Amino acid sequence: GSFVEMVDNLRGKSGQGYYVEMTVGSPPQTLNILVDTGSSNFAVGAAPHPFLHRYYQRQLSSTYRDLRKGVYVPYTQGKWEGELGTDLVSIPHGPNVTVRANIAAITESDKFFINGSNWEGILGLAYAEIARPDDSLEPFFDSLVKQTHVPNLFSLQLCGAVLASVGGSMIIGGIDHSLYTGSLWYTPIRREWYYEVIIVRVEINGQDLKMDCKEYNYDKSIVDSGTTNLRLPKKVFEAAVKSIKAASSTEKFPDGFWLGEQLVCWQAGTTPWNIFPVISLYLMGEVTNQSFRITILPQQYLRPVEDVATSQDDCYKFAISQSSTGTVMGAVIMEGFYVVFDRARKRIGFAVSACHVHDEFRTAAVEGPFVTLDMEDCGYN
Ligand SMILES: CC(F)(F)[C@H]1OC(N)=N[C@](C)(c2cc(NC(=O)c3cnc(OCF)cn3)ccc2F)[C@H]1F
Repeated sequence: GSFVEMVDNLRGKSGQGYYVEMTVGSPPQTLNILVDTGSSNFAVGAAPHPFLHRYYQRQLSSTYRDLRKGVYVPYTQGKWEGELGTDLVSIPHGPNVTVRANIAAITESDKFFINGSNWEGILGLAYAEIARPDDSLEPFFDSLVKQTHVPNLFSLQLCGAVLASVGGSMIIGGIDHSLYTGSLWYTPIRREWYYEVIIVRVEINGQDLKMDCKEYNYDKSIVDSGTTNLRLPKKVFEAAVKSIKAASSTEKFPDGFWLGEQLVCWQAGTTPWNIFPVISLYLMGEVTNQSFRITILPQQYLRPVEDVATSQDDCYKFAISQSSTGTVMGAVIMEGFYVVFDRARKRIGFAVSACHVHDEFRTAAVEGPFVTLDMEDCGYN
C-alpha cells in the first residue's frame, strides 16, 4: 500500500509518452523505456540510430544469450526489426530484483523512435497472445512474476501538464494509496491479449449518446498507455463530436479542428474550458448488471501543443479521434486516473488520480454503482 521507492519513477515530455529507467545486461546498461500497456515485446534500440541518446550494446554484456531468431514488426505508421535474445533486466526505481527477460535488440526501424525524445526502447506490458513473433515469446512482466515473488499486478499514474515535462508512477507488484482519491472501481479484463475492457454507455455532459453499446467496442476497447488519444470507432466518434459541438455552441471552430487536421489557439491563459463538456465512459462492473462511470475533462482531451514556432498564442489539439481498431483509452483517459492492472484477478481498477489536471469548477470522476442491463451484448464477437 506504500511503495515510496517507486513513486515518481516516470518521466516524459508532452506527446512523447512516459518512460521508466531500466537496466539491461551485466554490467548494467541504463536505458529509458516507454511504458506501453498496448503491446507485449520488450524491444530496445541496439544500434546507433542518430535520434538515440543510447542503446543496448550486447557485446558488453556477459549475461547476454542469443536466441538466433529475428523479428519484423510493422505498424500502421512505422516499423522495427530486431534480433531476439535474453539478458538480465532490472528496474532501479522498481522492485529490488533481477530477472532474465526476452529482449528484442532493435537493429533497424522507421517512424518508431521520436526525434527529440529521451527514450530508447519500449516495455510491452500486455499479454503473450500479441507478442511478436508469436505467443511463445514470454513478455517481461510474465517473466518477472514467474521468477520472483513480485505480486501479479502493476499500477500506473500518468501525470500530464520547450516541451513541458510530464511524470508519474509505475508501481510494480502493488498499489500506492497516496496516488488516488476516493475508491478504486474495477472492470473485468475481457480477454488477456490487449488489456481489453467493455464500454457499456457513453455520455457527453451527462447526455447519453443512445447508441447500440456494441458500437462502443467495435471491434475491441483497450487501455493503452502507449497511445496519446482517446480513440473511438468511426460511428461513435461522429456521434460524440456532434454532441461535443452542440455542447460547446458558445464558440464556433473549423471542421478541421474536430478532425485533428488543424490546431486551435487562444490568447495567453484564456482557455474557455467551461464551454467544453465532460465525457463519461461507463465500464462493465464486477457484478451482474452493475457498472461504474469514469469522467474526463477538456483538460484531458484538449492537449497543449507547445512546439508551434509560427504562433505566439496557446495552441491545442483535439485529442479525440476516429479509429478502425476499436476504442483506445490512451493518455487522454489515463491522465485522469490512477489505473490498476490487476492481472492476478483479471481486472482493471480506476480511481481519481491525485495528480490529474482540473479547475475549480470540475474534477475528473469515478462513480458508481449504476444499474446497466445487457452489458455482455456490448462485447463484440
Ligand atoms: C499500435 C500503435 F499505435 F502503432 C502503437 O501503440 C502502442 N501502444 N505501442 C507502440 C509499440 C508504440 C507506441 C508509441 N507511443 C508513443 O510514442 C506515445 C506518445 N505519447 C503518449 O502519451 C502522451 F504522452 C503515449 N505514447 C510509439 C511508437 C510505437 F511503436 C505501437 F504499437
